[PDB]
Amino acid sequence: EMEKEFEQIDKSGSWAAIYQDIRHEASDFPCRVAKLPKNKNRNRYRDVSPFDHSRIKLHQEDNDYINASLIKMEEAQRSYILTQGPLPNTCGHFWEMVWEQKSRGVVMLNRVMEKGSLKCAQYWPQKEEKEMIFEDTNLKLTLISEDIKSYYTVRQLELENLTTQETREILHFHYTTWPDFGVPESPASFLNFLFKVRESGSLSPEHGPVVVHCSAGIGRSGTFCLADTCLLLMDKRKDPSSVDIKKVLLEMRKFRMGLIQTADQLRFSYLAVIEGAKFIMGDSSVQDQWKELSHED
Ligand SMILES: O=C(CCc1cccc(NS(=O)(=O)O)c1)NCc1cccc(NS(=O)(=O)O)c1
Ligand SMILES: [Cl-]
Ligand SMILES: [Cl-]
Ligand SMILES: [Cl-]
Ligand SMILES: [Cl-]
Ligand SMILES: [Mg+2]
Repeated sequence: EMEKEFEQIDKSGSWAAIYQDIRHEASDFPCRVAKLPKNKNRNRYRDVSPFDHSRIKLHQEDNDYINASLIKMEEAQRSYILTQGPLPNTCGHFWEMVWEQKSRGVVMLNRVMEKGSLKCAQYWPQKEEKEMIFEDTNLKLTLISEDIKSYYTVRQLELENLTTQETREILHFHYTTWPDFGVPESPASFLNFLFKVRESGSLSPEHGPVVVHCSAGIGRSGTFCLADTCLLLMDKRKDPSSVDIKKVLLEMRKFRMGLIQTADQLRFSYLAVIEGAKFIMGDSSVQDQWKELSHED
């Protein structure tokens, strides 16, 4: 049971060894397509590839490759698309994938610049009046509005398929203060944000899978999806004790490599799940408290 386990791990100081066990148990499947010569410039990181079996295929034509994985959580009945931050030559692909997969929401857990380097292209317009056209994929993207909070921004985007002129609203949930290889500032600030995504309807099974990305699409993104799926599983069962967190992370790792990149990101996942369980089990008021504690204003 997760809170008993948390305490024994903390008491014994053994997060490093627990996280290592995950690494040695994790699935290893091939990534032959990601490693083809023609795709080298579609990958941000040499050592971070989608498995072939779970990769998202673009419905082009010339080259169907994007560095993106469908994490299909069968028992939880929720799917997510995890991807790297788009590169200067893959921003059209990224929006093509959102359109073809019918996603309603994009969760971004990194900043464009982190520690002096460019970890993600500027793939969305910053000003209403300066829309983006992806000529390769025939898509147009316009900023509709934004709601800037102290550590995250929500944007309403309109994505238009220029071939059909159909338009869709995409909500962009941008967490701007989660350091790379780090953890959010508190369970509260993390959960206040996750529940904003949830409240938007972006995670509805009536939409395609939510797109989640950081820079590589594995550390911060795996921590976010792990916490959400564990909360979903105890919610479906109304039974916090039924959730095995490390088993859940190993199931997710069948779909994309490297999910959760440090032992402290694992520890933080336990914290966010233990805390979020209070809301799932019917203490509605904790949501207001997370909002206060997060200092979003
Ligand atoms: O090469 C890296 C860093 C990848 C990377 C590079 C840059 C940023 C981020 N962070 S993210 O944006 O939070 O994902 C992550 N890590 C080693 C690595 C890669 C792919 C898989 C594993 N497997 S693991 O079992 O050791 O976790 C380990
Ligand atoms: Cl940014
Ligand atoms: Cl910087
Ligand atoms: Cl970039
Ligand atoms: Cl950072
Ligand atoms: Mg203006």
